[PDB]
This record gives sequence, structure tokens and C-alpha cells, in this order.
Amino acid sequence: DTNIVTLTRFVMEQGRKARGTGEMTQLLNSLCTAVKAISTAVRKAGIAKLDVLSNDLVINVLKSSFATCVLVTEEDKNAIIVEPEKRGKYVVCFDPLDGSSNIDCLVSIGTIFGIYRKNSTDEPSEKDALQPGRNLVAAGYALYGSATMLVLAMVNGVNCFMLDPAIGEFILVDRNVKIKKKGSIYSINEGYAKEFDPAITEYIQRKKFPPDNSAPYGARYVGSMVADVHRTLVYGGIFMYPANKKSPKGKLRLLYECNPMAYVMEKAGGLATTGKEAVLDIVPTDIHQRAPIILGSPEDVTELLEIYQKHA
Amino acid sequence: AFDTNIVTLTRFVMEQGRKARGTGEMTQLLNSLCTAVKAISTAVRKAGIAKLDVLSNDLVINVLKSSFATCVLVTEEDKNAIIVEPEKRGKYVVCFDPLDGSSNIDCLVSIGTIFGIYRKNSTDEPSEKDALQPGRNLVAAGYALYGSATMLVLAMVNGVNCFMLDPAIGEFILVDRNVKIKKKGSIYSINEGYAKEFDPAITEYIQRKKFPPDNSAPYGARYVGSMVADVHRTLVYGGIFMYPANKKSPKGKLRLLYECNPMAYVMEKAGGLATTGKEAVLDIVPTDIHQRAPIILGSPEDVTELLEIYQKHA
Amino acid sequence: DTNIVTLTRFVMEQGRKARGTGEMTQLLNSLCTAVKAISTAVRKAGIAKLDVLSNDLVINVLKSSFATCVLVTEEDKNAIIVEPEKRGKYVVCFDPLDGSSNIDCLVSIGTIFGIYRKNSTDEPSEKDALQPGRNLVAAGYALYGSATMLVLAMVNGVNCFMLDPAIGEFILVDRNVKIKKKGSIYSINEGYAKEFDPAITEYIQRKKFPPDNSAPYGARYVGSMVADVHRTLVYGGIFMYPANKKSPKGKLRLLYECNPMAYVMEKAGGLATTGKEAVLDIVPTDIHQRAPIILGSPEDVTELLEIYQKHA
Amino acid sequence: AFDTNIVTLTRFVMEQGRKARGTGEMTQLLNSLCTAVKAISTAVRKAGIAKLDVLSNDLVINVLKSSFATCVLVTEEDKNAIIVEPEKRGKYVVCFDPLDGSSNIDCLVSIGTIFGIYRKNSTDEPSEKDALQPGRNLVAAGYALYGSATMLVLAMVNGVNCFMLDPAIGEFILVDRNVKIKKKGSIYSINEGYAKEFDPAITEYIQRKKFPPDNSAPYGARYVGSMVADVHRTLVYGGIFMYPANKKSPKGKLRLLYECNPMAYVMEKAGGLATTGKEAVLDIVPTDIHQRAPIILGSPEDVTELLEIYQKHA
Ligand SMILES: O=P(O)(O)OC[C@@H]1O[C@H](COP(=O)(O)O)[C@@H](O)[C@@H]1O
Ligand SMILES: O=P(O)(O)OC[C@@H]1O[C@H](COP(=O)(O)O)[C@@H](O)[C@@H]1O
Ligand SMILES: O=P(O)(O)OC[C@@H]1O[C@H](COP(=O)(O)O)[C@@H](O)[C@@H]1O
Ligand SMILES: O=P(O)(O)OC[C@@H]1O[C@H](COP(=O)(O)O)[C@@H](O)[C@@H]1O
Ligand SMILES: [Mg+2]
Ligand SMILES: [Mg+2]
Ligand SMILES: [Mg+2]
Ligand SMILES: [Mg+2]
Repeated sequence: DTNIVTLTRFVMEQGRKARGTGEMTQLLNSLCTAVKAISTAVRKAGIAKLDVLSNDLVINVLKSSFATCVLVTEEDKNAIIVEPEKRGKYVVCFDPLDGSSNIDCLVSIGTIFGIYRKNSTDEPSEKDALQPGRNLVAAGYALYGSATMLVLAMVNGVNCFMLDPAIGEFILVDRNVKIKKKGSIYSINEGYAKEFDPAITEYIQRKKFPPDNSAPYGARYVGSMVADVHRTLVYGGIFMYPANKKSPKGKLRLLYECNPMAYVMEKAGGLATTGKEAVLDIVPTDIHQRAPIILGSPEDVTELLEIYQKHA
Repeated sequence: AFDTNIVTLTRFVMEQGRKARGTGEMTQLLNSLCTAVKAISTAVRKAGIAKLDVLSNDLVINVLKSSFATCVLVTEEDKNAIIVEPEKRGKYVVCFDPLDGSSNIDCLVSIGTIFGIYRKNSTDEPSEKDALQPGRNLVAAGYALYGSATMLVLAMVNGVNCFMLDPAIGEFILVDRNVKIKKKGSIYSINEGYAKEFDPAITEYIQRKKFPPDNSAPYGARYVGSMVADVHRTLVYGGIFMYPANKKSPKGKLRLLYECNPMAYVMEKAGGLATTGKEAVLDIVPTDIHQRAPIILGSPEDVTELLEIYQKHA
Repeated sequence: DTNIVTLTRFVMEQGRKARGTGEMTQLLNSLCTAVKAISTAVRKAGIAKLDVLSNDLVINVLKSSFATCVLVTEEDKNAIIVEPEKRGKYVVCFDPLDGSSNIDCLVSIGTIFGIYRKNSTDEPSEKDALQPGRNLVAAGYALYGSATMLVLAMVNGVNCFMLDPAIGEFILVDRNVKIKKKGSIYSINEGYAKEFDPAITEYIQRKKFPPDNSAPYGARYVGSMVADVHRTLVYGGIFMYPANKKSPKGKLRLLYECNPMAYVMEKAGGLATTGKEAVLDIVPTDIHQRAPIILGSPEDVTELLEIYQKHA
Repeated sequence: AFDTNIVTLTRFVMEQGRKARGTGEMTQLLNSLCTAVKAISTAVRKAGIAKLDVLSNDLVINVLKSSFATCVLVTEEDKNAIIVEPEKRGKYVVCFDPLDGSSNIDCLVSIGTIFGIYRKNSTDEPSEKDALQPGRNLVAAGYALYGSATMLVLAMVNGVNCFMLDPAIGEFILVDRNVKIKKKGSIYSINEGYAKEFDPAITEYIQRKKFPPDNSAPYGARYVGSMVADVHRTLVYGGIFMYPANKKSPKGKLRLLYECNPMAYVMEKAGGLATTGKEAVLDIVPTDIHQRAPIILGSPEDVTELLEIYQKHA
């Protein structure tokens, strides 16, 4: 296409409307180099650990962007502070490859990222990262499956870009993704059925055997959060990884799995809660803390929230 | 970097047929299918920037006819069997589903091409009767998975070998030789949204997986919603995949000739079982080319565990 | 490679040292999208004019960069003035695909570009483009052959970047290309032998039948300027498209063939002359004017210049 | 977009051999060479980010042996002919230059793989004598050009057909069928740096091209410096390519079996001539596998014009 709207062109025209300095546009450009290199890695991870390579890649592209200052990783015990010479205004919380272990089974996987603005005047620190997802200025994920898709939520909307592997560019294919109000699928690991707390268990039963003599929901569960959430966004439904006695505080980490997705969901008109509060309004105390998460089409998450407080 | 001794699928099937006194035909047929799979991998990968199953159908059909190795072809997109024109005939029957789950591309779930090849057992004019052979008589069967990578998994008389598309040279490269499934698995795959209508055998097996009597950890649940996806997962990691019958689909959903039987043959050659609940899928005699069948496949002990539950429920 | 120096990372670190605004870095990034799309086009221009597509591509990526204001093309009669809303500080003179007609024969071909800074305060105009190549702030070419190579000359040096088609990125492979002083090849279309002016003709004879009983020069001539010049830069030699009675003012255009190459050559320690003056010191009056050009390793161009004024 | 009726090289050679009662061998051999060409195209394209001719040699040799279609192989990188082991033998002789002009990669000039395939004419044990056949006895011959695109040009008994690598599906696609060269050309290709030592026949032809007696426009000069480059140019656009002898290379530079003869056979099947100046290259009897020969090929009238100059100079 002769005037292809690339992710660069898209982000660039939006930063220009803020009368900014281009650090966002630098950032997402670097992150895109990481994403292409990792898609290429996963498309041949078989012909002859991987998440370590993936991680050193994302840190390097992000430091060299001259746009970050604190970086928090799935893979790193502490926050990494960008050297003064390369420091810039943003904080990035990211998981470089959620569920790497799934590549043997060829399950679609992805990089999840969340970006905050450091607001304080003192030295870069983990505190800058300990912010509520409600204050993210941008977020999204790149999914490596049949095709590589980068979905990006900013103040203006949720947009989806596809990698064109010929020209090595992410091209804009869906503008202002809005989720369906009510959907027909429920995504959850039912093999934890005995560990679930009452509200979930009533809702599972309500969807399988619908009290209103309507259609039972379809069950789906890829087993990798990006695959499941992306399907929930494009098709509608509910996705849950609730607390259970094995994972009492949930399992997905708040700063780099839950808050990114929750932000993408809510920006598309979806909702995202823990059962007791909005995921995005949780204030983190540890950069690696977990959350219960339930997200998806609005009426569905709500139906569940009623069962939660018709049980409180 | 740049390997000199590359084992491509063509080189490996060639080293099979040659020692068994091949004719050059299996390889002609298979190299044709590989072009079709490459061509479908790419369009799927650019799907959203560019029906795809109709085009796939036409493609798979044209590359197959041109192999000079086919005579009858069955497709899920074609009512009647296609009999290849005389000039291009050869001895095999290829039953195939060109693009499994094509509904799911929008949500970027891995989908696949499934195929079964029979050898014609008659001195006659090709007709769809030649396709109506049971699973046990398959010469080769396999699938192509369009996922984070493109995997072709061929199962033929000695075993199952996985291949992966090297997108640089455009070749399927041998990555796993002589595969064998785990014996006992830890994953069960079934659409529990249909839970209100399952037969009581299934209903107990699922609850046994969830709430184990003998205080084991429950089995995990996984269900991508694309048969190829869930089968490959079942083959590499083990477990059990169940698409049993429910009254709303009274004799199952999955079609016997080009979906159930290819998977059943790939499973059994890896040491798994594939049954409908009553009999081995591979011994059902096909009566209509688009006939349907319930299928349960997976790790031998898990299949068997569900069978004992079926036996005590009859 | 986990910390790949991409053309973006290279240009970005250099603009940062000027305390600039990033328009250069925007520019070369957009130009790179054009170059990848055209390499992809040429790598299948056969499976089933092209230079028209190539041109609309380069103009579009360049306007959307918010970094240009006058664009001069091989293919356009007049200079194109960037709309106010997308205007920026640079001028780009470019040939989107020198020798397109050579793709039938599979001769390596390329995009040549030259960038000036508009220095005046008045409205953008062709005058801003009518500058001497000596004042280019950057220049180079992308070559589409066996591999796609972008060679870029800036105030700091000549560097060569190769496109890695897996990750869709130009990677830095040669830093500070310096040309050889004296080389062993002479590149010229000898089928014009009767049309050549005396100095050339003495020099051709001196290289074939060397008076010092030394080795005769090897002749080479691909027939596409980028192929020939790139070889001259990497291997050393002399390349000439002199004036001849068919082409009395030369044939290559000054603003988008000769001045870019001349600038790349001189920045690598090469020289580039018309026989009477340095190509880069010529002051253009028409944006589509031609020049005689003779460029290559220094001692060789000089040897020829002595024959020119041992004939003046 | 996404074509359903893709004519790949495998499909086209298959439609040749089948009507002529093939054995499945030419196609086995050729599909092997295509993998080698794909693998060499990519490494060349990433050459500067990554000897390449040694690896190419090994690659071409392993893919060829595995075709079950070869018995003797001659390479410019190997002194003696390689005789394929018994298990993998078949009827053909492939003489090949794995990476012509590999010196030139640094300067990013298009280079190529050249190959000739003979059919063994003896009931004997394979030996390099089987390779010492003259050009006229070639069954198929061609080249692969690694340029702005990857072009494979196969010449076989009926004509020459160009194919182009579609980097998406990784297949060589038929783009020009039944090629024929122009009869009179306008380009002569020769390294005039060697001008001090050419034989007087050449010296007049070049001056006739430059300074035409009959007041035509002079011929243009073009010389890439890679034989494949200049040959393909000569085939598609016409003209004459001359690598004659000079005393400093007294019997020419280009080796007869795997460079001169493949080009000579591709030229003649397109209606061009290839001579040394005295005789047609295709009738010289090879005596050493690495023997050399002068070659002049190109458009029939231009070749002939230089020959009349050779006849009146003897
Ligand atoms: O191992 P990661 O990188 O944390 O990702 C795995 C995650 O963990 C979930 C699977 O957990 P269960 O098997 O407990 O459902 C996936 O859906 C998520 O991607
Ligand atoms: O209809 P298709 O193209 O066969 O794809 C969907 C199929 O239907 C199954 C899932 O259906 P449910 O939603 O009934 O589980 C998949 O395993 C199969 O691929
Ligand atoms: O047609 P373009 O795009 O101007 O490019 C052709 C140029 O013209 C030269 C060829 O001219 P001659 O055949 O006169 O040497 C090439 O070297 C140059 O690339
Ligand atoms: O030595 P190679 O690998 O055969 O490559 C260079 C060869 O040598 C010829 C050019 O040599 P000159 O410099 O003598 O013209 C080319 O046509 C041939 O490819
Ligand atoms: Mg994770
Ligand atoms: Mg199907
Ligand atoms: Mg030009
Ligand atoms: Mg050679």
C-alpha cells in the first residue's frame, strides 16, 4: 500500500498533538524493534532460556531510546534504572514473553507492556513504578501467533496493528476497537474447580446450565493470557483467573500483566475487576504483586459482580 | 550459521520410499502439499492486511492434481469426491480439510490443514467408493498448524515426525523424529459449555479429573477451540482431547474422513488411542464421505480410564 | 544480535549531539520505510510504471515525516512543496529508482537522495533546492541487489547499513568507510569511444596500455550508477560518465545523482569532478540540470585531471 | 492476491517428464538443487551481517547426493569428480559451479550457481570419464542468479524457462516461458582492460562495434564482471558476451564443463551461438574435468559477425 499508516506514523501524529518531545514516539519505535526480533525468534524456536534473550533485547532497545528511566521486568528482581546519559521521562513495566513454556505446544504467546510517566523530581526509583494502572499513559501487548499483532491503547483509544513481515513494519488495521457489551464465551481453567470461591462457581454453573433457558456459553481457554485476552477483546466474553487456594492473591502480576490488559479492556468499554475492586485503582506496594483478574464484555463482568455481592 | 546438511521433508520421505521400493509418488504428492501449506501459511499471516478457506480449497486441489499422484480427493468444502482427470491420475486418495476452524482467524487462533491419504484398493474407475475405506488402511496422514510457527506433522507407518517451516529457505525442516506421546497426561480438553448435554460417562470423567477421588492434583483444563491446536498440544504434552457426542450434535461434530481419522492415525502411530467411546475410530467403515464421528484421543491411560467409565455405563 | 545498532539508533545518537529537534531522525526513518517497501517490490518485480509507485511512496513517507518542506524528484517536473501542516526544515532531492529499465536484465539498481536545510525565512520554494552540493547536511543511496544496502554520508563519515529482512531493520555493518587511494578498475561506457573528448581518451589508453609497463586496469561497467559507484567506493577505482557529443552537459543530474554521490565520495576521501570543477561546488540554476562526473579513488581522478589540464 | 494456480518449477518439470515418460528422477534432482539455491540466496542476502562458496559446495553436494538421482558430480571446488555412494546413485552427472564470482559479494554484484547435467552413457562403474562428455549430450543445464531478485533459468531440450523465487512461499515461479534471444543485439560485453593482448579478430570486432564503418550508432558497452550477470543480460536483452583468450590466460579463463558448457547450452536452446572462435563450444571433447575454453556467446548475428572476422584472420 503506497501510504501505509505505520505504527510510527500513527504514534508520531498523536504525540505532535500534545506538543511533546517525541520520547513516546522514540519509545514505541524501539519497542517495535524488539517485538519484530522476538516474532522472528519464536517463528523458528524449534529449528536447531528464550525469554532471557527476549528480555535483554527489550531492555537494550528501551535504554537506547533515551525515553525511559525506570524499567520493571517479569524477569528482573529489582527495577532497572536507566543511566543518566540515556534517561528520559517514562517508566516501563513489561513481561517480555508471557508463558514462554507454551512454545513447545505452539500456543500463541506475547509481550505485555505498561508505561507510566515519572511525575516526581527526585532520583528515579521503584516508587515511580508503584503507581495505579489508572495513571498509565499507554499500554498494550504484542501477540505472536498466526500473525504478529501489536494492540495499543493510549488516551485516544485502542488500536490494532499487524506486522507486515515483507516490509518489516506494523500496519494499522483496526481503529477504535470497542468490545461487545455481552458475549458468548467464558474463559477459565476449570481444572481448578474445587479451589474456586463461591461467586465464580455460581457464575460457571449459570453459564453452563443457563437459568433463563437460553444458550449455554462456549468455554475457551488457550492457557496463555495474551491469546485469551485478545480473543475476549475481539470477540467479547469474559476471561477470568480468579483467586483460588493455590493462588490466593491471584497469579497474574499487577504491574505487568493485569494493569496493561485492564487498561486495554476499559479503554475499549470493557471492565476489569478483582471481584472486590477495579484492577486499575489498586495501588501497588510491590512491583511483583499479583491480582485476581476478571475482564471481558461489560454485562458479563457485571453479572459476575452481582453474584459476588449477592455473596458478600 | 547456514547449515549444510539440511534434512527437509522431501529428503526424509525420499529416504523412506527408496528403502521400501518407492515409485516416486508419495514424495510427488507430499511435496505438492507442502507448496499449498506454504502458500496458506503466508496469507493467514497477512490475513488482516489483505473466503480464505475457499481459496485454500482451490489451491490444495490444484497442487494435488498436479502431483500426478492422486485419483480421488475428498474435501470438507466439497459435497462429492473430486476425481482427478485421467492424464494426471495416480494411485492415492487424499481426503483433506483445507482450513480447519477458519472462523477463528479473526481472533488469531492457530488453525490448520488436515489430510489423509489412502491407497486405492481396486482395479476400477475412480469413484468416491475408493475414499470409503476405514482408517486402518491409511498410508500416511497428518496436519499443518499455522501458529506462532508453521509446523507440519506427518505420520506414516513407522511413526510421526514433526517439521517446521524455515521461512528463510522456505523448507520444512525435520525437528522431532519418531514422536511418542506421554502415557499418562495432566490436561483434558473439552468444551464444558456443552456441559448440560454430555453423556453420563463423560460427566463422571470430567468430575474425576476435577475432583480426583484418589487425592491427586486435578487435571488442568485447556481448550483452544481449533481441533489442530488442541491435538498438537495433546501430542506433545500429553493429555486427552474429547469431542464426544452431545444430543444437540447427536453423532458428534467432527467429520470422520478428513478430520477424525487423520488425527486418529497420527495419535495411534504415536502410541495414543482414538475411539468414539464404543470403538476405535480407525475401524469404523465410512459410508458417506462427509460422515461424522465422536472422537476421544490422547494418552493411552487417559483414553482407557474414560473407556472403563464407558463400559460400566452401558 | 541482542543490541543491534539500527539506522534509527545510529541517526538518533548523532542528532542528539547537535541538540536538535529530531526531524533528521524522523526523515531517515520514513525514508527507510520507503526503501524496504521498494526492495520488496523489486525482489518480485517479475512475478505476475514501477518507478511511479516508488516515487509516490517516497513522497508520502517524506511528507508525513513533518521534517521536509521542498521535495525535488527525478520523476517530477516541478518541486513539490510540503503543506504547512506537515512542513519541516529539510529539502530532499532524490531519484526514487535510478535506472528502473534495468530490472528486466536484473542489474542492481537504487534510490539516491540528498538533503539540504532550508536556510531562508521566506516561503518554501525551488530556490532553497538550488544550493551547491557542498552544503548538503546528509546524503547517500540505497542499493537493491543481492542484498539491500543503505550507505549514508553525514558530517561525521560514510557508514553502510544492510537490511536484515527477517527483522525489517537496517543494521550497521561498515563504520567510516574510507576509499583506497589508488585502485585498479576504470568504469566507463566505452561504446561512446568516438564521442569522448581528448583527456578521457588519453587516460583510457594509459590504463589499457600502461606506459610504466605496469598492470593494465580492469574494466567494469554495470550500467546503473549506484552499482558502479558502490563498487568504486568499496573496492577503489575511477568511475566516469563524461560529457560526450550525445550528452554534452553530461547525463546524470546534478541535484539528485551527481551531488549525492560526489558528497559520499569526498566524505570517504575520494574526489569528484567534472573535469573543469568540483561537482559539489557547482551552483545549480535548474533543479534538473546535468553534470559531467568523474569520481573514484583520489590518485586516479587526479591522474585524469592532470591529462585534462595537460590538454587545456 | 494469493494465486491458486501457481506454476512452480516442480510442477512444470513434472509436466515435461510425465509426457516424455519420466522416471521421477529429473524432478528429484532438480527439486534438490532448488533447496540449495534457496539456502544460498538467503546467506548471500545476509552475507555482510553473518568461505560462502565452500559452504555452498558442501550444501550443493549434500542436497544432490540425497536426490537419489546422481552418480558423478564435478565442482570447480573439487579436483576429482565425486562419485556418489551406491545406496544413493541414479543416472545423472551434475557438473556445477556453486558460487560463481564469490569475490564480488563485497561489492554486491550479482553472482550465481551454474550447473550442467549429463545422463551417464555406459553400463559401468561411475568414474570421471562419465563426466567427460561434450556439451551436445547435456540433458538439462542452467543457472541461478542472486541479484535484486533470485532468478533460476532452466534450459532443457525444448527451450529455456525463467523462474523467480517468490520469497513468501519459497518457490520458484515460472515467469517467462520458451525464451528466444534477439537476433541482432546492441551490447558487447568484454573486459577491455585486457586490450593489450587480445587476438586481432577481437580487436577489429570491438573497434567495429565502437566505430561502425556502416555509420550505425555504436554498440553500448556493459561488463558486470560476473559471468552469470553478463550472460542473463545477454539472454534477455541480446548482444554478445566475449571472454576470448588473451596470451596471459592462453586457452581462456572460463572452465569448460561447468561454466562454458552450461552457458553454451542455455544460449543455443534460446537461438544464440556459443563458440570458442574456432568451433562450437558444445562439440569440444572434455579431456580434463577442470579443462578451460574461450567462449563467445550471444545473438546469432553478432556471433556470426565475429566469426567472419575470425575466418578472415586465420
Ligand atoms: O508463565 P507466564 O509467562 O507467567 O505466563 C503464563 C500465564 O499463566 C497462565 C496459565 O496458568 P494456568 O495453567 O494456572 O491457568 C497463562 O494464561 C498466562 O500466560
Ligand atoms: O468449523 P471448523 O472450521 O471445523 O472449526 C471449528 C471446529 O469446531 C471445534 C470447536 O467447536 P466448539 O465451539 O463446539 O467447541 C474446533 O475444534 C473445530 O475446528
Ligand atoms: O534511467 P536512470 O534512472 O536515469 O538511470 C540510468 C543511468 O544511466 C546510466 C546508463 O547510461 P549509459 O547506458 O549511457 O552508460 C546508468 O549508469 C545510470 O543509472
Ligand atoms: O573467479 P569466479 O568465481 O569464476 O568469478 C570471477 C570470474 O571472472 C570473470 C571476470 O574476470 P575479469 O576481471 O578477468 O573480467 C567473471 O565473469 C567470472 O565470474
Ligand atoms: Mg507472565
Ligand atoms: Mg474442519
Ligand atoms: Mg536517474
Ligand atoms: Mg566460476
